[PDB]
Amino acid sequence: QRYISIRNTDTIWLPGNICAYQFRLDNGGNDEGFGPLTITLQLKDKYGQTLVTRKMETEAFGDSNATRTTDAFLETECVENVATTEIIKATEESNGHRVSLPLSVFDPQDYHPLLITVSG
Amino acid sequence: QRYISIRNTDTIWLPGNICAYQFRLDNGGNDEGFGPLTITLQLKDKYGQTLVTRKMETEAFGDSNATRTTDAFLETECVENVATTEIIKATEESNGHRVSLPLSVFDPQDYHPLLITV
Ligand SMILES: [Cl-]
Ligand code: NA
Repeated sequence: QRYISIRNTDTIWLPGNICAYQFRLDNGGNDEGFGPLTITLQLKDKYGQTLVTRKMETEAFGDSNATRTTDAFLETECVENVATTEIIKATEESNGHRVSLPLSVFDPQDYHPLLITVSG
Repeated sequence: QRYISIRNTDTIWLPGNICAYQFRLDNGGNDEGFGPLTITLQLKDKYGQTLVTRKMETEAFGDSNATRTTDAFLETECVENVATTEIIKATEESNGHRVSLPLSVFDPQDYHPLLITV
């Protein structure tokens, strides 16, 4: 139906040994938007073993052009060698109502990208 | 000055063992665009050692609201152990001249992201 590209854009080290993984969600400029989302992710090590399962909440976005993206944060104890995350469930707050969101909507970054630096 | 965010968005395996590294460039929504760019990249292993040095060319962009971003591809013999790339030079085709582009303009993705599956 609708489109959400999703990728991890940063990792923030917080007090209390918490790591906050920042995800940017983007509707690609299709300005058919989304209500508040609830996303459940399995955090996995490099071997593919499940570490923890956590939920992530997003604001409503995408019904306009300068609201095409929104940022969400996933919190867990930073003591985990997290390498990948798998979206296993998603919920949309629309109409003040609980509605299930099809996982096919997501366009995840399922590839290790080249890191880019700039010379001095 | 001007702004270009840049990140690697996919790797495409081609016949003849060629790899196409896809880059997304974004001028952040400014009304000042860029002529065709020629970008020189050091492809490096994970240890930071330079493997090969290659050039990447882009279309002109940032000059209309539907060209705020552009996608470029770097084709090379799909070279084993590339982990990172470093921008060491950039040249802009502007007004009949090849002009040097200050590297400070670039806002690179200098971060290893979590992989996401569904
Ligand atoms: Cl044209
Ligand atoms: Na440690």
